[PDB]
Amino acid sequence: EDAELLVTVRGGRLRGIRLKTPGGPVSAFLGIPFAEPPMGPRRFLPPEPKQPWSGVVDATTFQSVCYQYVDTLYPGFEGTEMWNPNRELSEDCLYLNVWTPYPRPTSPTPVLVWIYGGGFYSGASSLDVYDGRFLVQAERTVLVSMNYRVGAFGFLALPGSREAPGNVGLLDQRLALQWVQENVAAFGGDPTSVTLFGESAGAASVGMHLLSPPSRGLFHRAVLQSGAPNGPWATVGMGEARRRATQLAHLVGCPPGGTGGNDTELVACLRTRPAQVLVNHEWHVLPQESVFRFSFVPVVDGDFLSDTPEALINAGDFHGLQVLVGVVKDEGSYFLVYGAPGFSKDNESLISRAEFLAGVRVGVPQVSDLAAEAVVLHYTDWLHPEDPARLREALSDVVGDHNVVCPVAQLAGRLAAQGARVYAYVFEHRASTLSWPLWMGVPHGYEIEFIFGIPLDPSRNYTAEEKIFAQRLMRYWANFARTGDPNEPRDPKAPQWPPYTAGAQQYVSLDLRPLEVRRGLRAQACAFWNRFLPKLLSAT
Amino acid sequence: EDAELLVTVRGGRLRGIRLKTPGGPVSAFLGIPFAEPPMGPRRFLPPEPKQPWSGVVDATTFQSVCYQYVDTLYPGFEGTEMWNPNRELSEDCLYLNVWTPYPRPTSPTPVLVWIYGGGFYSGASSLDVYDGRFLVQAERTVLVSMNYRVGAFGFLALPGSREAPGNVGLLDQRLALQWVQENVAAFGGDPTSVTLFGESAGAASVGMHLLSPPSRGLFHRAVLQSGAPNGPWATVGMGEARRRATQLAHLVGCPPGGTGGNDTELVACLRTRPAQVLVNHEWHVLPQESVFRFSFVPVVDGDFLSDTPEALINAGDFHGLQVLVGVVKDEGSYFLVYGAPGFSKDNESLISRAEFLAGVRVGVPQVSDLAAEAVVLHYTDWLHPEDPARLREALSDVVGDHNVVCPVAQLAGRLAAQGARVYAYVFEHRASTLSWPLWMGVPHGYEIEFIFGIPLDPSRNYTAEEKIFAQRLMRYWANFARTGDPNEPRDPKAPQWPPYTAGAQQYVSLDLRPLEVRRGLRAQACAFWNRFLPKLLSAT
Ligand SMILES: O=C(/C=N/O)NCCCN1CCC[C@H](CCNC(=O)/C=N/O)C1
Ligand SMILES: O=C(/C=N/O)NCCCN1CCC[C@H](CCNC(=O)/C=N/O)C1
Repeated sequence: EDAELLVTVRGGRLRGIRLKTPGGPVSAFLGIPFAEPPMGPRRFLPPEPKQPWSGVVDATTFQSVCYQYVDTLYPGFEGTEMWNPNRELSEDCLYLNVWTPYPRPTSPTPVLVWIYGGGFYSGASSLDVYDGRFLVQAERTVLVSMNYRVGAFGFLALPGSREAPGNVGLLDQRLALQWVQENVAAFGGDPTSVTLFGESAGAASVGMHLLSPPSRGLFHRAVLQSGAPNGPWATVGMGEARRRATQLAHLVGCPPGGTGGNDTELVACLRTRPAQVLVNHEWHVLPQESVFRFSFVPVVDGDFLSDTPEALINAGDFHGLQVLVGVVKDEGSYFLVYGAPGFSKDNESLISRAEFLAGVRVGVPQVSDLAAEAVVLHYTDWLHPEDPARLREALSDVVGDHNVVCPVAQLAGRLAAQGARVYAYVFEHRASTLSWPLWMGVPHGYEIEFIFGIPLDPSRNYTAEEKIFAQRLMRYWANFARTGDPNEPRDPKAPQWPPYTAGAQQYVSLDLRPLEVRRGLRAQACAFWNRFLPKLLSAT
Repeated sequence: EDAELLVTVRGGRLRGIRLKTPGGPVSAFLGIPFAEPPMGPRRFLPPEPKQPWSGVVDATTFQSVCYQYVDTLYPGFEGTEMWNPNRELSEDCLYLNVWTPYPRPTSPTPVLVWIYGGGFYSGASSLDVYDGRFLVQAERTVLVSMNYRVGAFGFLALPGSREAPGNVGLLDQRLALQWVQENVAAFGGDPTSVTLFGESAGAASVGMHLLSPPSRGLFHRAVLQSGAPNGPWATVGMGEARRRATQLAHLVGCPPGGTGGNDTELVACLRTRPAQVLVNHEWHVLPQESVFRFSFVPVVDGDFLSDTPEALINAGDFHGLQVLVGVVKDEGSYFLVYGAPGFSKDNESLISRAEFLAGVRVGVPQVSDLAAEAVVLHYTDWLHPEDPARLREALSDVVGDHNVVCPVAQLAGRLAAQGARVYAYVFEHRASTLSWPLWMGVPHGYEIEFIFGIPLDPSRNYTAEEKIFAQRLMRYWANFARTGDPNEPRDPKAPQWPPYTAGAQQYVSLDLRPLEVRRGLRAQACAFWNRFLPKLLSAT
């Protein structure tokens, strides 16, 4: 029996587990309940705090994954199945995990809180690439990661009603942040040095917590990897969220024809359906004809968000806030095999021009035909307008710029010019173990394994360069967690990472080569999306 | 007695003059009347052929310049006054000039026919930079240049009427071409090998002869330098030409206060006014403030042009036609000192972004606010959106591409893809004796002095390399006159000039360095003007 694997929190006592690392052990507390299981009549409702428990809750294993769609596009394929649930599904899923070094930190230590992505319809804290044992061992920090309700169970919204207010999946993350405020000290973690970091929808969640006052008091720094709240995929209007919710009810037989009708009989009917039935009809309510659109996302109800994320970013004071932000080199390549014609991970996806013009309508949905022409103009090399290899990478940029890179640069510039110290990066190393095809370059999501030190796992066939490279990135993230500056507070030998400003727009390239400063997060392409495209669609 | 300077033509006898070049003499016949003076009741009417004359018409000096506006922006400045009239103004101006080598060619020789530019409101064949004395000596060709009516006298149009049909200045050029068919043999020139070459509005004139069936039978090859018939300034609608003609009549007091204003009494009132009075109100016919918009241009009437130049180029077969087109490196810089805010030839024109925004409306007139913002999008470096030097060259490209480079590249593409062998160039040498400021680069029109071999004039301070460079250019132009191919037929040793195709889009840079092949006549920028902007203006 180790005295360090025993911890008492406000709810009760826990028994953790000792994880091994090629550089020393780590104490892990996997599966801590932080809310009452949102089951039965509590479905679609905001979370309630987990009531205290007698005895010693076992905290040696990941708990269940929240009910979610399982990707079946490429069965057996590692590149897709690494994001699928690796524990069984359940609505009883509101559990968080806490890693802490060995020996336990004696003085208060900075805390990193991870928020998984997955388009607000999937994801789990238990995925092998979110293993925090390597980041906690090498940098002596405290890492926390929670599970939040995805899909309809987390974001079905009948706005105005109290049976389904929406954004309850965001409140789940908030409750885990409130839990960290009250209990991370028991693990050696400093509740006054909390750094949120998430990827994709997780990064969009981090941004929505920057713009929600009740969440701002629970953390002090932010890291948004390949995502932002102002993206065209991360929010939905009240009327549209109502239309999608009523559609889901109809697809599962609600209301029982004919009874109606009001929001209180609809949610009551939805609460009687098995969870898998609700998931079986999730991709069945939206326009049905576009990659990158997710059915149940955060709604702008006026509650969690007083206004749209774009408005709150513009009219917001960000002094005293430090933000690390960045993207990958090829954000859109992995999304093109999910509907874009001519694309297939098992060939070269050398699309024709007809497929390119059709792929733009799928990558950029709900736009006028005139607006589609402007995208084709901006993204065509008119010296080689029919080269398949160039058309493939253009559509990869069309989708990458519209969904990730330009919503991120817009946010980053607006933050720096309004008081926030901002640092920017672009991940430009393709893992030597990557299972996706070569033409996808560095796809969306494949920087996470390096931020979490996964190359240090001796069972994985990573190179010596990637091992040293992962240690560099872990120091960048941890230094930003400790000081708010990814540069070491003393080392002048390592190249300097200059802050990102709305004018200079400086960022660094993260790869095996030393740091290199560059200007412009695709400045030309993003001027089309952020500046010109709204002016057109105003004049339909 | 030198019987060389004595030539008889179908109309009578002429006596010429011997001009000296550093490499030999040349026989010149300057001032040959090819039409009855279009004065009195013949003003605004199509030209009548010159009736035969008794005696020996003197042909040793240039005749009068057609009545035209005189540029007074920079008095005494070489850069502007080199294009101003250098003979007395008169409506008696329909005269042409013929240079021929000494000794006179015995076998038929190919002939170049020059059509001067000047926005259809100015220009004259007598300008020093159009001196054919060097092109004829060095290449043993026949050069012919005529005068045509400009301004209201050449292009005032009350369409459909008999008194002012319009395009009579283009008919003046046609008449000089029919005269070349009937009399060029007398000078040693082959009427079955005549190649038109013009610049700016002259280049647009050459193109309008390709698209007019009666003119097409009078020449075999075409050269268009920095101008094309499909430009936004080269033509005007039928109803707008009527509006401009009636406005000019009002400004000079026509019709008198109390009489009707039908077409036959309007022109009768215009014919009684002194020519200088019509010229003094030519620019008040456009109340709009805009660089590059000229008051009286060729009208699309159905007579000289059965449809618009853009329509005829699209539906035309050009097999058996050799074309040589090209532009200068900085087409629009010469015109920004003519109304663009913040621009002055005597400072650096480091304009502010406000001035760049205002200048776009003046360089691209008659476009919606939504269309101007698209131009600002395409032509702004968004990493340096306020750098004055970059904004200056941006506006220089905006104006140069909209008015010259893209209408030409559009024409060059449709020609090659429909039968015509096309060669393309970009003039990139700035004259060592150029008087315009350094920041204008190679302005519009400053390749002409090298095509005409003016650097060989011993009275000028050109460099030795410009002498050799001018000789090389004259060889290209004459070869294309003989062969239809600017490359020397007896030499694979020199760098080769590949044709211009609608796909490869190859051109060469003409400068002191040897030939260099490049691809794309500013293809990215021209896709905005030729492809997207019509789609934008169609949806209003
Ligand atoms: O990454 C992303 C999206 N980016 O946009 N993943 C989306 C996963 C796919 N999804 C949407 C497309 C439709 C599909 C359901 C089809 N399933 C069947 O069984 C059909 N039988 O006809 C679920
Ligand atoms: O090359 C180009 C075209 N670029 O578009 N030249 C344009 C010809 C110049 N023109 C501009 C507008 C009219 C103005 C006449 C005013 N003259 C006065 O004396 C007024 N006193 O109030 C001179």
